[PDB]
Amino acid sequence: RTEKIICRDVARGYENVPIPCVNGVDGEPCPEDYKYISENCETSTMNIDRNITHLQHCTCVDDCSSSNCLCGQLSIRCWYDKDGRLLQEEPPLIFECNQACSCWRNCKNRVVQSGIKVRLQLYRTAKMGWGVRALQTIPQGTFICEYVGELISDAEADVREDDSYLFDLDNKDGEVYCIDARYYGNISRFINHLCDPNIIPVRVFMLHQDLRFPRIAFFSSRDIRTGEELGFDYGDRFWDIKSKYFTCQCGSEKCKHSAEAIALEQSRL
Amino acid sequence: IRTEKIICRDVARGYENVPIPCVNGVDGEPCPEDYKYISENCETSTMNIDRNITHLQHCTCVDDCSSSNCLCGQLSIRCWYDKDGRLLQEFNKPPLIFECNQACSCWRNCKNRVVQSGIKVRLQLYRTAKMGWGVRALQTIPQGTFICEYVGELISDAEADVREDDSYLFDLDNKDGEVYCIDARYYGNISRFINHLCDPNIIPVRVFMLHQDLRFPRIAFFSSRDIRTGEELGFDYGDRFWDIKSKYFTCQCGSEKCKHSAEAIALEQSRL
Ligand SMILES: CCCC[C@H](NC(=O)c1[nH]c2c(c1C)C(=O)CC(C)(C)C2)C(=O)Nc1ccccc1
Ligand SMILES: CCCC[C@H](NC(=O)c1[nH]c2c(c1C)C(=O)CC(C)(C)C2)C(=O)Nc1ccccc1
Ligand SMILES: Nc1ncnc2c1ncn2[C@@H]1O[C@H](C[C@@H](N)CC[C@H](N)C(=O)O)[C@@H](O)[C@H]1O
Ligand SMILES: Nc1ncnc2c1ncn2[C@@H]1O[C@H](C[C@@H](N)CC[C@H](N)C(=O)O)[C@@H](O)[C@H]1O
Ligand SMILES: [Cl-]
Ligand SMILES: [Zn+2]
Ligand SMILES: [Zn+2]
Ligand SMILES: [Zn+2]
Ligand SMILES: [Zn+2]
Ligand SMILES: [Zn+2]
Ligand SMILES: [Zn+2]
Ligand SMILES: [Zn+2]
Ligand SMILES: [Zn+2]
Repeated sequence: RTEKIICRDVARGYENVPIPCVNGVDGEPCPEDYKYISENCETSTMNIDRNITHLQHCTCVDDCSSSNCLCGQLSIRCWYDKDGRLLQEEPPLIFECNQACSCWRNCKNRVVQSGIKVRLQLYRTAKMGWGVRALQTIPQGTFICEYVGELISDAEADVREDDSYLFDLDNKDGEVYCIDARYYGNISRFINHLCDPNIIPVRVFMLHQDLRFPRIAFFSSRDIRTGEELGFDYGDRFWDIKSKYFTCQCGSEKCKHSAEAIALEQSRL
Repeated sequence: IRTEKIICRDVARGYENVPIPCVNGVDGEPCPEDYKYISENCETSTMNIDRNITHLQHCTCVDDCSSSNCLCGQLSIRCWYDKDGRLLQEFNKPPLIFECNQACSCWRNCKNRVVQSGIKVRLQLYRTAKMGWGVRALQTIPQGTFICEYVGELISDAEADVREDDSYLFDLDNKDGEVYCIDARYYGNISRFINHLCDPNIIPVRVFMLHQDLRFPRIAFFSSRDIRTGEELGFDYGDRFWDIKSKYFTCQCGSEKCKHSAEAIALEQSRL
């Protein structure tokens, strides 16, 4: 079977680079049951707090590479190196520089807000439907893409029927919100769960600091080779609900969510 | 004899598509720093802008949106872009632009994306002889070319009334309901330095892009004629401004048909 290119760019030119779609597995057409958006949307009143005087911000006159940058000090247990790659030492939290900072738009603390830089491809997997893979080598710590979708309350997320694209922001101070990528989403909605994952989600603040709405940035957790499928750990909560409908097909020797692994965890408990 | 110094390589700190340098060959005034440069409008208290994606009118085009079937063009009061991104000649020199948005089926590089694609001409902030800072062209700018947006702090009409300095206050002129302003005094972009000319060469146009909350048009400047390198950019601030301000200073634009100079004022006062 010939792997045919079925969309030159599922993002319709909204990302820094195209994201083409191919299918060398079956006859499934390019997915169109959703609306591709490159930034989060709302379908009810969220009214994100963008008040420029609510932004914590730095006074740096350099490129924000010094530990004196307030925005880097606000970042929790993570930092960017000279090449824009994320290092880590309570989940991490990135405060990037913003429009209130004295610094320039190309300072060293602007990785996620500068967008996709790696070449990605939407492709048909053997067993998991559509997936996303790298078309280049990707060093550990590189920004990949943002989890983009429809902002909704936890109460709204609880009542939605198709929860296969629901990302819980897990707010700890205030009410809990979610990103639902079912009806509106970007390339991240197609990233599958892997028990041997190679990317990690990290909460980030950029042009607003409304604590209801951290934005979700995926970074590679190791060097990724050309052609490798991207995947992250969806988490135990996801599988505790979805394993009633399907079990994990990642096929890894490390797999923790197969029928066999679930049965073995139930006997271990 | 004073020669020209470059005193800032980019007043926008890299936030625009191109740098906007500041020069002064007239006096010792330093690079203006009594404001915060922002490349897009801000709020200091919420305006509750309607950003619900389902409220957007949007098109179904999969070409470049150059056909008469594009709903977004049909909304626009076809004004109006040509294949080069310029306003048409017979464009009404009021106009309203509905650009394509994130709900449209077209690509981000369609023909109805001019203002949202940002500054493309080369501009310079420079010290004028008699009007403080001004903005001039560093290149030929054909008629109808997008120049820049009037960017600042979105405020209510009531808030605009209580503010001390109104020299950077732009009224959005909502003929319908609630009235809002863009105040570029504390937060603004390069447009806050564009002076009044009685022979203007740019015009403001109301535009909608990522939202269609009709209370909050964004203000886009387009050239109204071919502009040559070195010409100062200017629009007609309007009589409402001058009816108030002419008691405190008169127009220094130097036009042969200046309407707001001491000479013109003296003529109008004697006619009455
Ligand atoms: C589909 C997206 C991934 C599945 C989805 N995952 C998450 O929501 C999620 N939230 C967080 C993480 C993760 C993986 C983190 O790693 C850390 C954090 C601070 C960023 C918070 C999830 O559980 N859906 C879910 C839950 C219940 C029912 C149905 C679907
Ligand atoms: C300083 C910014 C330009 C001066 C300022 N101009 C405007 O507000 C303004 N509003 C509109 C226009 C203009 C020129 C239009 O051409 C058409 C429109 C639909 C875009 C609406 C204005 O009068 N300030 C003012 C008035 C009185 C006191 C203090 C300040
Ligand atoms: N490890 C996995 N094992 C089995 N199915 C998976 C796995 N990871 C993701 N999926 C499938 O993909 C859905 C999650 C989606 N966000 C991922 C994109 C999805 N593959 C698609 O074609 O749209 C899940 O509900 C599953 O149907
Ligand atoms: N035609 C003009 N004649 C005299 N003063 C002007 C004229 N146009 C603009 N100004 C001055 O500039 C102010 C408007 C500002 N938005 C323009 C930038 C201003 N020149 C500055 O240096 O900051 C007015 O309140 C005047 O002080
Ligand atoms: Cl320059
Ligand atoms: Zn800094
Ligand atoms: Zn910075
Ligand atoms: Zn900063
Ligand atoms: Zn697995
Ligand atoms: Zn169209
Ligand atoms: Zn459109
Ligand atoms: Zn379009
Ligand atoms: Zn004049």
